[PDB]
Amino acid sequence: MQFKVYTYKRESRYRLFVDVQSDIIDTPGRRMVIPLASARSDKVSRELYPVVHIGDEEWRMMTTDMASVPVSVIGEEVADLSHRENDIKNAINLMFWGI
Amino acid sequence: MQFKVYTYKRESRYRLFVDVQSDIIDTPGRRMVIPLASARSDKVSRELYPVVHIGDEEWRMMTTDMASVPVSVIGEEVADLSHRENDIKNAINLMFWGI
Ligand SMILES: [Cl-]
Ligand SMILES: [Cl-]
Ligand SMILES: [Cl-]
Ligand SMILES: [Cl-]
Repeated sequence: MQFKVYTYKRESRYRLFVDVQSDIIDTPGRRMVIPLASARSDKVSRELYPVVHIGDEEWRMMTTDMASVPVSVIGEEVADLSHRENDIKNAINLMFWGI
Repeated sequence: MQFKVYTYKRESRYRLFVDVQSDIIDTPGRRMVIPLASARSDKVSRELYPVVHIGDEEWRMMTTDMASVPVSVIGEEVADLSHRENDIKNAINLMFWGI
């Protein structure tokens, strides 16, 4: 579901992803997601890589590592980032349409 | 480069991808791309999966298989789809923001 955060059931580069696909766009067995990296370089653009807060820690939304995942790898839902829809939307639009 | 079509140097599900990343968005060593599938089911949405023409054949832009690729896998440039920027933009925006 769009803006919900999930763990990977199978080991990936990162440990969390946010679903960014529209809830009325149907891809049977898959969803478009952006991985979240532990925020641990400060000067990297916050416009393209928003900082979000999950499990009492900072994470960078790795916008340029966007990829589809099969539902078979989608594990527990850990959080909802719908309150950050404005920065998520700004980041996604910047990556394709910037300047 | 945005809207340019390339072959994969290493075997992938598909054989072509279109660069969809802005030319002023810098991801050292990588680019955001959408694979092209040989068009060979007709009733699949042309709004979400545009039909394009390369090497005298029809291809579907596999919008929901969007992923980053390392420059190391980017082979020969085979075509330019900049003339289809309107349908490509419509498809990408539909996948995130549809309804
Ligand atoms: Cl991490
Ligand atoms: Cl947050
Ligand atoms: Cl194919
Ligand atoms: Cl075309």
